[PDB]
Amino acid sequence: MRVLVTGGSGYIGSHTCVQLLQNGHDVIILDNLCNSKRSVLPVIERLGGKHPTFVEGDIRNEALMTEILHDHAIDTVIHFAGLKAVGESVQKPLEYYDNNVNGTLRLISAMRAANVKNFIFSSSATVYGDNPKIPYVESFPTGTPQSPYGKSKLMVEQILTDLQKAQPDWSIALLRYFNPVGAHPSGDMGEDPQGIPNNLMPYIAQVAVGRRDSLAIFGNDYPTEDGTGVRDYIHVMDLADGHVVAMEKLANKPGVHIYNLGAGVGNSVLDVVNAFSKACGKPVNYHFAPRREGDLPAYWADASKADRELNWRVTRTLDEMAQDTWHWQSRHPQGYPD
Amino acid sequence: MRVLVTGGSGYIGSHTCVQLLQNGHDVIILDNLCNSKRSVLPVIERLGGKHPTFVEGDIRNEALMTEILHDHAIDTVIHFAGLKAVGESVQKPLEYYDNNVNGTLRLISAMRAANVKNFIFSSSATVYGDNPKIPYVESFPTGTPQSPYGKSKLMVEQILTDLQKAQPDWSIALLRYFNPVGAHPSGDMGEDPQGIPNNLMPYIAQVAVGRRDSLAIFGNDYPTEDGTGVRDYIHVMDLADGHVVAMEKLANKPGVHIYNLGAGVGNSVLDVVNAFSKACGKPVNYHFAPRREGDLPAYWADASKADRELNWRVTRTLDEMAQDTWHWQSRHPQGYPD
Ligand SMILES: NC(=O)c1ccc[n+]([C@@H]2O[C@H](COP(=O)([O-])OP(=O)(O)OC[C@H]3O[C@@H](n4cnc5c(N)ncnc54)[C@H](O)[C@@H]3O)[C@@H](O)[C@H]2O)c1
Ligand SMILES: NC(=O)c1ccc[n+]([C@@H]2O[C@H](COP(=O)([O-])OP(=O)(O)OC[C@H]3O[C@@H](n4cnc5c(N)ncnc54)[C@H](O)[C@@H]3O)[C@@H](O)[C@H]2O)c1
Ligand SMILES: O=c1ccn([C@@H]2O[C@H](COP(=O)(O)OP(=O)(O)O[C@H]3O[C@H](CO)[C@@H](O)[C@H](O)[C@H]3O)[C@@H](O)[C@H]2O)c(=O)[nH]1
Ligand SMILES: O=c1ccn([C@@H]2O[C@H](COP(=O)(O)OP(=O)(O)O[C@H]3O[C@H](CO)[C@@H](O)[C@H](O)[C@H]3O)[C@@H](O)[C@H]2O)c(=O)[nH]1
Ligand code: NA
Ligand code: NA
Ligand code: NA
Ligand code: NA
Repeated sequence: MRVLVTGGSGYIGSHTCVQLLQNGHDVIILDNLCNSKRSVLPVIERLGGKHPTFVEGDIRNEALMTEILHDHAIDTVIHFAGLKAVGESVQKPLEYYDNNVNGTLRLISAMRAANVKNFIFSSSATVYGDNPKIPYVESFPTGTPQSPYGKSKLMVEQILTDLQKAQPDWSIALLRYFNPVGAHPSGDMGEDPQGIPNNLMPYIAQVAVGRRDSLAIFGNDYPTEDGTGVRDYIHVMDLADGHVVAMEKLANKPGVHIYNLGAGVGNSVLDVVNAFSKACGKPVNYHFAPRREGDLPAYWADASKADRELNWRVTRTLDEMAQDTWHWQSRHPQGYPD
Repeated sequence: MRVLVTGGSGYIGSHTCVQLLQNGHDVIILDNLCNSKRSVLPVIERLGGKHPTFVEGDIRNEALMTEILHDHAIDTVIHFAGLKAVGESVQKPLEYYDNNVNGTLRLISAMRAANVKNFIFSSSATVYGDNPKIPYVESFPTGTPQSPYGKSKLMVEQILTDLQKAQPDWSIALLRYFNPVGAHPSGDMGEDPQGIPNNLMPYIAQVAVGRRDSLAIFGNDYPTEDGTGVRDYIHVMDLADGHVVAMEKLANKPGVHIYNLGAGVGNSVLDVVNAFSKACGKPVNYHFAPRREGDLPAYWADASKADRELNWRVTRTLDEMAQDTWHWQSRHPQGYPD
């Protein structure tokens, strides 16, 4: 199929593009480069074994989106583009609602214009809000996210749902991601955050590579087995694969197809640290700090639906997530070149 | 004060502009004329007794908004502009989210740019969602509106709230309107819907003026005293006054000030019909029809907070709402001239 991958040069998109090309699809990447570098492009093609077309531009540019869509005869759109720094979203809400809410709106408006009706959206478990019932299941009603980032994702799912209702021939997948980690097994592609990483895995990796002193473990008094926060970590390669399958199986299948994408099991902060210490061959330095504002104690996905419906399930393990991350971090300490 | 009134030439905005000018404020109206006519301008000035500046343009045009804001040294913004046809919103969701959500976002983004930090938003009781507890009170958590229109209003309240949190010097009023009806006592200004009116009052008025056959009463089996739907009708002049007071008292008062604007009492469909039959001097023709999709049986506002805090309460009665509407309808059967 002909697919437009917005945010295609970012973390999850890059890996998804590789898997897409491996499957022989024709890939067009659209990215504004606010959080990625052109240097990843050659890696995508090399690892993907096929050339992906790249377009530098913004999802907020409806006219350009429409043109791309038509120019490349796109059949389906995978939308990863947007802003995702939780804390920053609290400090700069407008930028979040603009890039995520208006950004998606401009893109689907362009799709309508170009007669494109297959869409895949990067959603998040954050949409469940403060749900005491865990694991989270697609049948649960959504809750109220506590950050502008979380809210923006829920708002987009609602807009997409209403759109599908009004244009019933559309096929829209709402893919609720849990906690993406890991890197391509080659060690030549991975997450390349700029500045202080907000997520656990990259933070740990930077401590291990010798850039940072100690990992601050936010809270050790949660009601969990070890007192640290529990999450559902999912290898970016499994996530990528899920996207290819969802795209292939849902294209032209009318409806709003919601699926949680996670491993279906929880791991604590210590579990992650331990796996990384093991991967890197040295104990990762860490200390206990106060709870981070807005953090829930524990949650993970119920991924039965995706298994059942798409025959998709994770295959990489926690150790692999850690190992692949270290291999990338270690082979490319400065990330992608400028 | 210097105030920009978006949607200023529409129903509620026109009446609010008249009251604002009467109070000696400097008014700049911004409207795209998608649902109003330039012909109202002269009426505003005449009844307001002062000239309001008019700018034809769209809230979605951030660059233009910023310019206006600066050019006119605006101190506060009253935002009435947007789309409000409930049923149409279901059929055309994107236009609703674009005009309302992105539309407001562009406007407050322009405000940030121009250093304007006092805002008044036209919200709605729809934000309470399906709340069994009536009357509705500002302290109730919001629910989930069932139309793209309702959702768009709730989304904007959330974006505004987050913005205020990030820029704490802002004063933002979330004015939750109930069911606006009535017309300026002069009979020379009022609601001028194009095509089939969606609301009860104008529909009744058109039946009475001889344009329509019979009023279809949507449902007669609700759990209400007479079986018909119950709402909180509020005279547009009282609404207008509430806006002037809110603007005057809340300007430069940091916070998100939420107030329900209603009469605090409920009236059934039959109650309204009866009042109009009385006003127009002939029995209004009507029949019973099935319930209209998405309609709640009964709700009204708890307006104690606005009374307490702003010393504001309604003063016009149901009969006046009916009479003023008939006077306008009757004096200007073709509405505002082309
Ligand atoms: N990584 C996670 O932990 C996490 C979990 C839940 C959801 N998500 C979502 O998945 C998507 C991918 O996340 P990621 O980790 O790959 O992040 P990322 O930052 O690596 O990828 C986002 C890409 O979007 C591009 N972009 C941003 N705004 C744009 C705009 N307006 N126009 C065009 N391009 C734009 C960026 O330059 C970047 O390459 C995002 O929507 C994110 O919110 C990720
Ligand atoms: N009338 C009601 O029953 C009701 C109840 C709840 C909330 N509201 C809200 O109050 C506000 C005023 O409603 P109203 O009855 O006066 O409606 P209205 O249609 O008479 O007024 C809206 C005005 O906005 C202008 N407009 C629309 N989109 C615009 C855009 N993108 N840029 C610039 N101008 C634009 C229209 O041309 C119109 O003059 C709206 O936000 C509406 O949703 C009204
Ligand atoms: O330096 C750090 C970073 C994280 N943590 C803890 O590690 C866990 C994971 O934190 P983090 O990696 O920041 O991810 P989450 O806060 O769970 O959020 C991720 O996963 C969500 C869905 O589960 C998405 O909404 C977000 O976009 C994505 O950042 C939590 O218990 C954190 O308290 C630490 O203790 N120290
Ligand atoms: O032809 C008609 C029109 C209305 N009704 C009934 O009259 C009542 C009022 O209906 P309507 O005038 O359409 O207003 P609402 O549906 O209550 O909605 C108005 O008030 C809401 C807040 O209370 C706002 O969200 C909306 O923008 C605004 O249109 C309801 O019981 C309707 O079923 C009829 O029976 N026949
Ligand atoms: Na802040
Ligand atoms: Na670098
Ligand atoms: Na429809
Ligand atoms: Na007319």
